[PDB]
Amino acid sequence: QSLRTLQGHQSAVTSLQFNDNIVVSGSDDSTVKVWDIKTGQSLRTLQGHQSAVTSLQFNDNIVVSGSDDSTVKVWDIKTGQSLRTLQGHQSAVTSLQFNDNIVVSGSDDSTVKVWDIKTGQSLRTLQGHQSAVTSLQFNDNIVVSGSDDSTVKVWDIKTGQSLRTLQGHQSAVTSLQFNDNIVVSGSDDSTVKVWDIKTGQSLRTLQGHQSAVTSLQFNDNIVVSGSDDSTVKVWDIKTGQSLRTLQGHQSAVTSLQFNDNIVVSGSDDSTVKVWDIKTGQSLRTLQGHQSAVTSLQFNDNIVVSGSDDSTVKVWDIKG
Repeated sequence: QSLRTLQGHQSAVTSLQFNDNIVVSGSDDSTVKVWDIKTGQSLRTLQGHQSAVTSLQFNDNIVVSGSDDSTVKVWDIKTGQSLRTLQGHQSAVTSLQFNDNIVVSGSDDSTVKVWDIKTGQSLRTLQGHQSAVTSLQFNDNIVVSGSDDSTVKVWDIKTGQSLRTLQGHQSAVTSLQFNDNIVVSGSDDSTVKVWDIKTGQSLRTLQGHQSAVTSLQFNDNIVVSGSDDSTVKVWDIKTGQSLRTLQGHQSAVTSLQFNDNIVVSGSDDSTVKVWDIKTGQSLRTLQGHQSAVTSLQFNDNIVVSGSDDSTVKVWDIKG
């Protein structure tokens, strides 16, 4: 069931992230909007971007967004003003992640750039990729980046060098997740690969998808991936076997998220689907979107989804 349909975005919503009392949405209208999830009304419209917003991340005080204008901006989430503009990328910024000290941005110019968040200076520039960087993730020591060059590269977050290059994918890498033990990468070649992060060798290749893999997520036991073949698949990470295939969507799966109990997926068929992961059976179909679903996020009881119809919708996860 839909509770609140947030409105005021004039173009497709690309990214979102919500807490207990606010939602932060990025869209193709070059604006970032802050809303009150309870009332469903807009508080602040963050302006300064000259093209579509591709990703975002916020904490209690700060919002960090990436846009198609090759800039990463840092916003005060309460006053609505822009604090820093980070300039160094020469093409669209596709992914971002930031902590207390630094921000890390991936771009179409095949470079990952590290910036000390309170300075705005370009600390490091990670060179090595031959095409657009699509996804990234870093911890205290290292950075793992995916790119259109069909390779996943590991870097040292402070030395600025490349540690390993994970090779085997025959098409662009779209998503990645990693721990100190392994990395998990999805690619356009319809395969998900599990690698040993320490040595950079391929531990397994998950096969079964008939088209590009768009999103993934894994815990200690399982990998959950969504593909362009309108299906979500469950895998066993150590075995490499296919566990369950979730079938209900009639178009490509774009975003997903899961826990020990359920799997919440978004697709281009304008529907968000909640499934019991143990069964592999659909529990609900969230309807109300008039166009493709681009991003989602859920907690214990509600789901927040963004769609191409320039709307952000809140859903009761099981009501």
